[PDB]
Amino acid sequence: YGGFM
Repeated sequence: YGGFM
């Protein structure tokens, strides 16, 4: 997902 990237 793009929450930690």
